[PDB]
Amino acid sequence: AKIDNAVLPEGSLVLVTGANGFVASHVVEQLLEHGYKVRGTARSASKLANLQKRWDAKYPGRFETAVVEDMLKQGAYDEVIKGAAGVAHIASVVSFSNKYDEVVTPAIGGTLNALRAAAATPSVKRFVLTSSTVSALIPKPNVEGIYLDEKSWNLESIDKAKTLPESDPQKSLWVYAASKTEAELAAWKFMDENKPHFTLNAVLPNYTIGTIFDPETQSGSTSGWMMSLFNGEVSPALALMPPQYYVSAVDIGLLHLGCLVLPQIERRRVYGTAGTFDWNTVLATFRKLYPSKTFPADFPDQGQDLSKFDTAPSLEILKSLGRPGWRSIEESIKDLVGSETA
Repeated sequence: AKIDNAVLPEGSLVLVTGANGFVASHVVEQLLEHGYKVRGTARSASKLANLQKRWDAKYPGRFETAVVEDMLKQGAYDEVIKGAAGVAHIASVVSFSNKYDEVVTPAIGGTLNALRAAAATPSVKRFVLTSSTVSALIPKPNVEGIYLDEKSWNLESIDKAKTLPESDPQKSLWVYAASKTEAELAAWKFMDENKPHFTLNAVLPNYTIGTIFDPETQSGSTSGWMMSLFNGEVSPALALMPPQYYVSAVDIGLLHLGCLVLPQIERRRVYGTAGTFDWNTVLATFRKLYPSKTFPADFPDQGQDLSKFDTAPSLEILKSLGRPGWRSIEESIKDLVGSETA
């Protein structure tokens, strides 16, 4: 169809774990938009109710809600994975407690549980793991000489996550980074050791900006935090996030799609890093979109992100899907907050 030489046949079924998540929901949307059928999991059917309603209207009978209360439970995917040709593991365990083993173990556990299910299911030919740029690094403002490629790993997060005192403002951020790093490392290790009959690719988004399909339940996401600033809320947790790269939710969805169906994309770590930003460039965009609205004044200078990412596979995917280039930050933020128009 739209995609020539697609590895997964038209209308193929794709299992998307944690489909009620912000990023996940865009992955689902892009799949449905491209004619693929989707079975999305959530810890409860109710958690997917609003989105199910949305997708039933836009793509009648293309999305199916599947319940998986414990993504760590042995045999958790035995039923929902049946007949799936592709799998997008986007589900993540809910735990923000600074206990290392308590956070890292489940992260690795959930990832391997999904991979083992896929390995045990012959119909699965493609698997895309939703990782994060934190598996490569935690942003370092004004620091020169940082180039991240597919061989870049956040090895420092492992030590820091367990040595830094609880008083370090970024403690929880390092634990999270360690969890994503170890989890992705475990995924590639599984592929090398077991050599399953499917191809693995990982998408590493930085700060995803886009339309929040279900504000009621997706406001804790990156875009949710940005929306809070739009609404005038300034929180310390916000001033914790340093300058880094944004990526359109639309593009992240396209990146996952590419990893699932493009033949020339195999064993890649696809960076979702469109361009740099800081809270002031965000506020500037808000003011431009809504000139009549009152917004918080600029934050103190937070420096800027001088790091660079090897986005080759990312650009390759976007072009192959007929949507070359990264959607701009203005258009991405417009997707999130809209604009003063009528």
